[PDB]
Amino acid sequence: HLPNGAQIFVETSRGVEVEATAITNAENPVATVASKGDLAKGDYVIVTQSTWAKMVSRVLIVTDAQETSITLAGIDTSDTLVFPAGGTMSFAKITGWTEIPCVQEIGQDGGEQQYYTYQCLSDDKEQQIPTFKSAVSLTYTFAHEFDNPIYPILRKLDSSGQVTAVRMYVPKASEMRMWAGILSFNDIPSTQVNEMETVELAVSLKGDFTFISSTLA
Amino acid sequence: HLPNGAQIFVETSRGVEVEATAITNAENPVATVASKGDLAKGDYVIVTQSTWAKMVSRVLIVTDAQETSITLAGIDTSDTLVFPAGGTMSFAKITGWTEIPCVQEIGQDGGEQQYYTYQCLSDDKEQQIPTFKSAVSLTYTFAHEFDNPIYPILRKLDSSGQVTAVRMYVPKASEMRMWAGILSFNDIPSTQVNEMETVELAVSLKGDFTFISSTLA
Amino acid sequence: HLPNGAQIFVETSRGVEVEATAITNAENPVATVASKGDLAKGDYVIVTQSTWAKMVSRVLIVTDAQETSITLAGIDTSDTLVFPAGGTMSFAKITGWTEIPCVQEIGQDGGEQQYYTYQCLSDDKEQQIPTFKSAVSLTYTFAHEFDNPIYPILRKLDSSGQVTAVRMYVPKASEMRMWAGILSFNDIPSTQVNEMETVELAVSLKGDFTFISSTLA
Amino acid sequence: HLPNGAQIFVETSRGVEVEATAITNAENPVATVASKGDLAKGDYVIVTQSTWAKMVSRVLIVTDAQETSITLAGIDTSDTLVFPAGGTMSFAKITGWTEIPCVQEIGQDGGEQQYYTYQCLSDDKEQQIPTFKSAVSLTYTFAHEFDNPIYPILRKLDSSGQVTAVRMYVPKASEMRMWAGILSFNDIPSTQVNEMETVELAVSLKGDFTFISSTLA
Amino acid sequence: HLPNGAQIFVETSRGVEVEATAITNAENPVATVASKGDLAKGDYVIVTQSTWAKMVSRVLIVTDAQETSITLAGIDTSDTLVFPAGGTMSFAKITGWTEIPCVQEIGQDGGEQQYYTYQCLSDDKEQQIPTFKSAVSLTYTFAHEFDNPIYPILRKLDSSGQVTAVRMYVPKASEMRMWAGILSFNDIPSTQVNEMETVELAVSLKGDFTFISSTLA
Amino acid sequence: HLPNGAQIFVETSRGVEVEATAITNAENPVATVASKGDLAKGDYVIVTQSTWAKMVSRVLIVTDAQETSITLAGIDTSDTLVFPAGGTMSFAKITGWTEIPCVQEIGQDGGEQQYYTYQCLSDDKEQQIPTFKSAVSLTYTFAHEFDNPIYPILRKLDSSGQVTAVRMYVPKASEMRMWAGILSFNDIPSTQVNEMETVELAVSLKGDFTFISSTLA
Repeated sequence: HLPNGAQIFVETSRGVEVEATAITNAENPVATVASKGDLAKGDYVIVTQSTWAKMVSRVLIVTDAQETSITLAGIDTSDTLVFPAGGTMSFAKITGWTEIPCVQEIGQDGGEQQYYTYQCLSDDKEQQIPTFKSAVSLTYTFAHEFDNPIYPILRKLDSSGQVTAVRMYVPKASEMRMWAGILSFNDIPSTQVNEMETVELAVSLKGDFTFISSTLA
Repeated sequence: HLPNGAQIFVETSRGVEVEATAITNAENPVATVASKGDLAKGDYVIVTQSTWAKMVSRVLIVTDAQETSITLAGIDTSDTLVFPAGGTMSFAKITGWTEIPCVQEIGQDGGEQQYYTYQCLSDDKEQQIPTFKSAVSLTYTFAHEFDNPIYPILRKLDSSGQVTAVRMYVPKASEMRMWAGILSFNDIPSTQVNEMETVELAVSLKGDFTFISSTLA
Repeated sequence: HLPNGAQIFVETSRGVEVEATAITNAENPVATVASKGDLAKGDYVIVTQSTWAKMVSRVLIVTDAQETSITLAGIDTSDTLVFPAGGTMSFAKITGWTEIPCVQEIGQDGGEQQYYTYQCLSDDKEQQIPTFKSAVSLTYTFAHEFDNPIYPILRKLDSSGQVTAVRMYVPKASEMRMWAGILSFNDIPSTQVNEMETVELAVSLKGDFTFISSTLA
Repeated sequence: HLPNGAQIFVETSRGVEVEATAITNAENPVATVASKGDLAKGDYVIVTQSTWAKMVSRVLIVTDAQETSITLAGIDTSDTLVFPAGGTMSFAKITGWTEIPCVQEIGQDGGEQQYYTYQCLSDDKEQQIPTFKSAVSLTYTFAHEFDNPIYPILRKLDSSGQVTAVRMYVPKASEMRMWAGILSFNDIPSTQVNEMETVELAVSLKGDFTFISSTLA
Repeated sequence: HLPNGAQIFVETSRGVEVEATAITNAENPVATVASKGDLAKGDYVIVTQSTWAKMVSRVLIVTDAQETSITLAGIDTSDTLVFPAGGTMSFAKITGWTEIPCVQEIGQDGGEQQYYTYQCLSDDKEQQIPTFKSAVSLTYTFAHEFDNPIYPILRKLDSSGQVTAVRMYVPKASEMRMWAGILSFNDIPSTQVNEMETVELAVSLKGDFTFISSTLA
Repeated sequence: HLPNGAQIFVETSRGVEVEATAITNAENPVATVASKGDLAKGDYVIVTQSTWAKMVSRVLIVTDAQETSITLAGIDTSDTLVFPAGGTMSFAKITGWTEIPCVQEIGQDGGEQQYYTYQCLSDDKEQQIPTFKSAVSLTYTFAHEFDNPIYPILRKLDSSGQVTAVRMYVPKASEMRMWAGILSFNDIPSTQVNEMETVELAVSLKGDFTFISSTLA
C-alpha cells in the first residue's frame, strides 16, 4: 500500500437545498424526501444543518435513488443511541470538481485532547476530566501556474467563508476520503534559484473524515 | 533478549461483575467468591473497584478455579501491611482480544516525582519532601488499513471513556505485560510520497505494569 | 517552469495625479477620464486613492488609450458586487525603472489569519471567527557596489516614506508580477573572507500581487 | 585510568542502631562505643544521625575493632575546628549488597552555587554573596530482566523513602566510591526494534562522596 | 570584488577644535573657516557637534585647502531641504592611525525599524506607523599579542568613553569606509589546544557609514 | 604562537600582611615599606586592600628588593590621574604553588557592558548610558586522580571563601598571566565507557588580568 498516484479535488458549485423529514437510525441512514430532484446513484451530498449533534458538515454518498426514500449510505452508522429518534437534515448535492495541479507536501497540525486538572484533600494524586478536542488544520503545497483556472475559484472561496468539500482518492487501496472545511489561500510564490516556485493552501476542518471503497463511485 | 516478534492486543468485551467478599494478604491473593461463574484457569480479569488503595485497575490471572476460593495469583503480593485486613474487590472477566495490525514505533511520556520545597532560618540548605508522582502516557503508531475491524472498536472505545485492558507478549523472554487505561484514537492518516501512511493511538495509564511468565498462559 | 533569469526593477519617478470620475464594474475596469495626458498603451499606473476598499495601492496596466475612456485592464475584476456602483479612483503614471544589480536570495515573512476564540455554555467545543489577516514583509539580498546609482535612489526612498511600485519579470513563463510597498534600505555590508559582500533590502507590502502575461507589455 | 569493569551495588539490609558517646577530632575519627557488636574490620557503616553538621549521612569504614574504641577511618578528617569538641553519632552496620545487572549510561544533573545580588549607592559594581549549593541527582540505565531479584528490592525501597547506601568499585585505580541517597525506581521498559530494552533508576544525593583505596577492603 | 586584503585602523590622537561659521548646502559642503590651521588636502576630520540633525558624528575629507573656505567634500550631500539654511559645525582633525593586527571575523548585530501598532473601529485591518530605528553594534576578533602597542590605546579608549573614528580600506574595489563609535575592549583570551588564542573588540555606532573612492586619499 | 605546553598553578599559602605607607604614581609603582621582610626579587604579591579604586585584588611582581623602597613593577601603571596622590596598600607574598594535573578544556562565561535606556520628548532616537560591566567566570576540566594532593587543598579553599591567586604560563610566547578569585570545586566525576573520567573547577574573578614577560621571573 503506497500513496503514489493520489489526486485531490475541491468543490466547484452546489445545488439548491433539499430537506429530509425523517431519518432511520441503523447501519446506512435512510432519508425520507418527497419528490427527490436529480439525486441519482453515486452523487455526493453535503449536510449543511441537522439536530443530531454529529453529521453537521460531513460528506455522504447516495446509493439508492428511490423516489421517496433516499438511502445516504456513506460511512456513518446511526444505529447508536447517541442519535435520538427525532431527526431533521438538510443537504446539497455537488455539481463538479477541480483538481489541484501538483501536490508535493501534505502536513497536518492539531488534535490532542485537553484536560481539566483538580485535586482534593482526600485524593492522593491529581485527577483529570476530559473537556474537548482541539481543532485540526492541514496545509497543501503545489506548483505555481498563473493561468490555472483553480486560482480564481480558490480566491473566491477565500473571500467569502464557506464550508466547501474536498475529496482525495488513493488508487492503490481503492479508498476514497472526504472532509469539509474552510479554505484560506495564500498566493505569494516563494522563488529559489534552480528550484520550482510553490504556493501554499490551508484548510480548517469542520467535520470528520469519511472512508469508503471506490467501488461505490 | 530482543523485542522482535512482540504483538499487542486490546480488550474487546467483558463479562458481568463478580464480587469478592474476602481476600487473603500473602503472596498470591485468594478471593473467596461463592459459586464462581466460568472462571477457568488462565483467564484474564480486570479489577474495577476495591478498598485496598492499590490494585484498583490492575489486570491479574487466576490459577485455581475452585468453587468458592479462586486464587488471583497475578503478580501483586499483598503480604505487606499497607493493605489492611478487611478488604473488598470487584472484577470482570475479559472475553476476547484484537491485535493491532503493524506497530512501528512505541513511545512513552510522563513519570518523574514532584517535590515541595521549603527552607527555615535554622536550616542551612533548602529541603524537599515528596508530594506525588505524575501520570504516564503511551503512544503507538501503526499502518493504515481502513478495512481493518479494529477501527470501529477503537472509535467506540474512544467515544465513551472506559478503562480498557491492553496486553503485549514478548516471545524472546516469554514475558506478558498487562496494563489498563483510557484510549484516545486519532484517525487522520499522514501521507508522504514513497512512504506508507500511518495512524497514531494514545493510552493514558490508570494503574501499574504487571510482569508475568508466559508459562501460566 | 524555472525562475532563472528573472530581474527586479523599482520606481524612479511618477507624474502628476489623474482623476477618474466613473468606473465600470465588469471584467477589465474602464476609467472615464476627460482629456487623458500621455496614457499610451502599455503604461504602468499606480492607484493612490479610491473609495472601493480594494484597489487602494495595486498596480495596473492600461490597454486602450481612448481620449475619454481609458481601460485599466490589469488583472483585478470589478464584476463582483463587493465594489458598489458609485466609485472614484486617482492614479499616477510611472516614468522609468531601475534594476537591482544581483539578487541572490528572496524570502518572505508574514501571512496567516488571526482568529478570535469564544465558548458558550451551550457549545460543546470551542468556536472561532476570523478577524483579519496579518501583514507581509519581503527581503532581498544583493551584492555590494558603491558606485551603483540605485544606492542614492534607495536611500532617498527610505528617507521619506512613500508607497513605491516594484516589478519583477519571469521570462520562462512570460509572467509579470507587480506590487507596491514601503522600502527600508540597510547599507552596512557584511564581509567574510573568500566570500562576496552583500547588502540587504526590505519591503513592507501594502497591496496584493498582480499576475499578468508579458504579451500585454 | 579507564572506567571499564566497574560494578555498582546497593543496600540490602542493615543492623540495629549503635551509639557512640565520644568522638576524637583528628585524622581518622575514633568512636568510643562500649561493648561493640560484630564490628569486624572492613565493615561498612552508615551514619544516621549526629550533631556535627557534616557526617550526617556519609558512609564510612572501620579499620580497628577494639572492644570499646572503634576507629571509623573512612576519608573524612575531623581535625578541622568546624566540628566542635562535644559530639555524638549513631551508625548502622550494613549486611549485604546487590549488584545492578548491566549499567549502560551514567548521568548527573545538579550542583552549582546560588548567589544573592545587591548593590549600594556607594558601590560602583554589583556585589554578590553565596547562599547555598543546590542538590544533585544521579540517573542509571540498565537492561530489562523481570526475573532479577533486584526488582522487588528496588520497588520496596522506592515505596518507603529511606536513605540507603550505594557503592561502586573501579578496578583500574583500585578505588571505592560510596554515597547515600533516596532511590526512585521507574519500571516501564522502553522498547525499540533491533535494540535491547532498558529501565531507568534515579538517586537523590543526601551526602558527600567518599574516595578510598581498595586495599582497605 | 573580494574583501581579501582589507585592513582596519583606529584613531590615535586628534587636534584642537575648529569652528565653521557658515556651510553651503549643495553637493560637497563648503565650510567658511577664517585662517584654517594645517588643513591640507586628503586630511581626515571628525564632526563633534552641529545643528543640522545629521552629520553629528560622521567622518569626512577635505579636498580644498583654501585659506578661508575649506570644502568638506566627504560623501554627504546637503542639497536636500532637510538641512536648513543657517548651520554651525565644529570638527577636529585626526593625526595618526593604528592598525589591528589580524582580523579573522567581522560580525554585526542590530538594525531593523521599530513600529507602533493601532486599530480603530472604522479600520478593517491593523495599521502601523514607524517610530525609530534601533542601534547597530559591530564585533571584531583578532589574534593575541601582548606586546602589541594597540593594547594600551584600546584600554585607554575603553576607560573613558569617547567617540573615536575607525577606517577600513578595501583594495579590490578601492573603497574606504569610515564610521565613528564607542569602543569597549575585552582582553581575556580564549585558549584551545591546537588553535590560536583570540581576543574580541566591540564598537557601538553613533553615526552612518561613509563610502568614498580611494583616489581622493 | 600556540598555547601548547601551558600549565596552571594555584596558591598554597601566604605570609603575614605588609603595609605600604606611600606609593608613587608613574610607570612601575614603588611602595615605601620600612624594613621589608623577605621580599627578594621575583616574588609574587597579592594586594588585599587599598584606597586606589583599582589594584584591590590584582597580583603584582617585585623587581627591586630595596630596604625601604619596594618597586612593585608588575603591569599596572598608576601614572594616570585616576589614582589620586594619597594612597595606602597592603599586600601578602606567596610561598608555594601546586599544578593542576591535566587541563583539557578552558571556557569563560561573562563580560558584556550593561546599559540604561531612556528617551525624552525632544529626542528622536533612544539614548543609552553605560552603568557597569558584568562579572566573569571560568571553568577548568581535569582528569580524576583521587590520590592527587591538590584535592584537599582545593576542598579547603572551597570550604572557606578566600580570594586566592592563580597563575598560568605560556611557553611559546614566554608570557605569564595572573588573576585572583574564589574557587568552587566540584568533585563528582562523570564516567563514560571507553573515556577517561573528568572533574570540573570554577573560578569567579575579582580583578583584572596581568600580562608580563617570563624574563622577569
